[PDB]
Amino acid sequence: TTPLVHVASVEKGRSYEDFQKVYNAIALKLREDDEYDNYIGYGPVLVRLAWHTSGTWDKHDNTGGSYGGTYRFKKEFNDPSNAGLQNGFKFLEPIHKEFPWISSGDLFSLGGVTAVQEMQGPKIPWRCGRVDTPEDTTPDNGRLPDADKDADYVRTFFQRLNMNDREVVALMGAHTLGKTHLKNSGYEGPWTANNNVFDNSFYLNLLNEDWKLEKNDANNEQWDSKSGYMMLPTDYSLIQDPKYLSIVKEYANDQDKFFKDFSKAFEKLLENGITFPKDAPSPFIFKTLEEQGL
Ligand code: HEM
Ligand SMILES: [K+]
Repeated sequence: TTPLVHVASVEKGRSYEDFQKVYNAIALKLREDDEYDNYIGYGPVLVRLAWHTSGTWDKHDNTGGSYGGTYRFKKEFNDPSNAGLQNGFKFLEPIHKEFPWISSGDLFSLGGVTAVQEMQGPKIPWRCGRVDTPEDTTPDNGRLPDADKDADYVRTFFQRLNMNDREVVALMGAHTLGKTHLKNSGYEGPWTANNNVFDNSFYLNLLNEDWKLEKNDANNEQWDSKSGYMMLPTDYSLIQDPKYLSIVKEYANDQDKFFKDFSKAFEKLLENGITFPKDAPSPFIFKTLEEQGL
């Protein structure tokens, strides 16, 4: 099967203003629906949705990826690895209803960008142009990562997404948001206390907390700290591996570096598999509600 080329196609007549309006709608709803998940808000689940819809990509044949917006199809929607993401999708429904012109891929990815920025994270340049593809293009389940593995697994896994050591450690920093839910993944607990604030706390906790390898109620091992935080075996592997450890220490000691590196890696993640024409508009950098005085 010749590997497909997915060329970005700007939604007819749309420009920055249009997308800023969608961003604002998402941001306003994030502010409004703050009760979700014990007052954590929808920010974290939206970031996870953006990552999962993009993370199915395979550099070898360009299958999966954010372009097609295939999460809308049952096969992907029902992927066990996506348990819980239905919440993010339900949140996006009113947004898509108001702006029916935006593609699913653009909406899923924009939701992640909006959530990160609204949660005081770095600005993440974003490009429009993803086009909805048929149900038959939906990637099979099993392309997202397992959490009960080690550094070797993580390193190998991310090579399929064309991510190097630095990009992997930076991307994992997204765990500074939200928490694991036993019912969804078989893991329970937050990585950080301020889990709706995008900062480098994930790295600081990993390095400074006293972790104990314990078993949760789902009979799965996870690292727990007296402070009430947790780390998946894959998160902990970042301090077990010498190469990953140096980068963890770097981000734990440089907030700005983490922000810049995460911004680049997250945009790359959300753009994998997409060919942007030379005449395509430059990446958009949306203003937060706060910057707009809204
Ligand atoms: C080896 C890689 C990774 C593994 C094994 C992993 C695993 C997990 C697991 C098991 C959960 C809990 C889901 C639940 O129970 O609701 C989770 C949540 C989450 N992950 Fe990851 N993750 C990985 C990489 C990433 C990356 C690259 C990002 C994004 C840049 C990310 C963002 C999130 C966010 C924001 C949540 C919180 C969701 C919520 O609170 O609802 N993860 N991850
Ligand atoms: K945090």
